[PDB]
Amino acid sequence: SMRVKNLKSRLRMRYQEEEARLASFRNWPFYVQGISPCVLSEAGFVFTGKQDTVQCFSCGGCLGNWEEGDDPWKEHAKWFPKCEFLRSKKSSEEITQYIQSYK
Ligand SMILES: [Zn+2]
Repeated sequence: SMRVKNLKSRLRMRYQEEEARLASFRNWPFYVQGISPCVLSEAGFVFTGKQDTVQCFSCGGCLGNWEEGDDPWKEHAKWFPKCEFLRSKKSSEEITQYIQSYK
């Protein structure tokens, strides 16, 4: 995917939840049906309605020209490393931990 700058659209707290983000993809175009809206939205992205351009609900990063085989989370991390949503996902503070012992 490619970073989009100077995109002349804005997202009309609305997109904090997965369901709202997924719903944005009602008009996701035919030529990108292979990059799942379900993965895109999980990865924080909202469809802007312009081309195949999606925008992160948290960092405002925009990506378009999605290509076969692109991983939305990896594209997110590569392009927008200071995103607070990604950093929250990298946090191990709130997560259930399984501990191995061979003692
Ligand atoms: Zn982001």
